[PDB]
Amino acid sequence: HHMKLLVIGNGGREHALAWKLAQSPKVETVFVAPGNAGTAIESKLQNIALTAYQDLIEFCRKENIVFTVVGPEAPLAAGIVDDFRAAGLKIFGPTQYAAQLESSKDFAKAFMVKYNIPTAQYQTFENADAAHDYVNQKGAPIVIKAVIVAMTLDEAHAAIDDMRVVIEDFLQGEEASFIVMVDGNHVLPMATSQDHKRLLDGDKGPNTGGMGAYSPAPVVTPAVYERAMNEIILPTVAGMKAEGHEFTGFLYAGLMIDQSGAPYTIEFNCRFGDPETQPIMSRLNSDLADLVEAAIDGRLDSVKAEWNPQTAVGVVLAAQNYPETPKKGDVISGLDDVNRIGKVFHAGTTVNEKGDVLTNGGRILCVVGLGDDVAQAKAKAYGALEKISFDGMQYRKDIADKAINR
Ligand code: NA
Repeated sequence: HHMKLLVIGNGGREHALAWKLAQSPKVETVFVAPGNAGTAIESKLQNIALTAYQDLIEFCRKENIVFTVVGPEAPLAAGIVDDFRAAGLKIFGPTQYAAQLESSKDFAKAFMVKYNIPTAQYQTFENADAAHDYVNQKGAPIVIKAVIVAMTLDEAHAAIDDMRVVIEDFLQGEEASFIVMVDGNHVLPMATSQDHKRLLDGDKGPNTGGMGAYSPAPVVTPAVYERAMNEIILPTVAGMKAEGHEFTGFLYAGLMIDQSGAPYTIEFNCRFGDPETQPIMSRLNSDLADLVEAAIDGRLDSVKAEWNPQTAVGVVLAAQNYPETPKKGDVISGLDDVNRIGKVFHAGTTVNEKGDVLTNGGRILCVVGLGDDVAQAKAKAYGALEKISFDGMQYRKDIADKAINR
């Protein structure tokens, strides 16, 4: 009762995590370091401007913080979890070593090859000699990156000559994000979701961190769920344990599901947790604070997650020129009248002295609507987004259409 918690980061995923933690009747305050304009506005959320880990450790001691949750990759790769734990504090997130699973594609591919985790065949190349030899051995389609998706050997050999080259198998099918909580040994899967990482309607334009996601993702049938757990998630958790560096925290698995229902791992990476986390948290009925505490305690097998059966659709509003260097500093209008239509999660927003909310990053907002089916959830999300405006804003109008047409 009256617990105080700490969330590290400033993105839309962190807004959603802090907001959901604050729903617990047992939580009084969730501090967010540094937070954004959305977390400043939320009830029970308090932004704190601390960044140094020893400062955050003393803050936890000063305020009697029960536990800390870490969102983004950078503090994880810097060892925030190691530091907190050496200071005796409770924290949900991977150690610096275990975070390599999400922060180094070399470490992850090598790990996955070792533990026989399905993923794209992958090899890096010195000079064109063995590179052309490899492409001739593997055949097309195949991906050449230094990013050409080569449909023929001619395209692959051409891409090699033009361009250290990275040659990766092309994964066919449909993308899904498979997010799980891990306590080092046990797993508690979050609801499935599907992101839209291309910038523009019709999956055109450049790649992005994700322009909108919905949950559940029907491409992940019970059969696909079982395969993903059996072939990817459970062996990865067991493998990190067997390597002597258990993974703790949210594991963000990007999957490509082929036409046979076979899941292949794209990578484990933050880009499969935002904006995926937002609609997922909008569906979680359970007390997230209790789930996180059980995970920190190594007892995730003692708790369960229960979900609103309604679908949640989240639509990202982004700034002009994203995913390139974004236009910054534009006043955002209309945040006050969304009311019961939906929920607005902030990512790149800040407030100025006069109190206006300003764009302050690439992705600005994620607007989440709930519905009894995916069609209704999509209508709710766009209905809630309708009166938000800022100059140069961009968003896709086709979020979740792959689940509606079908
Ligand atoms: Na994403």
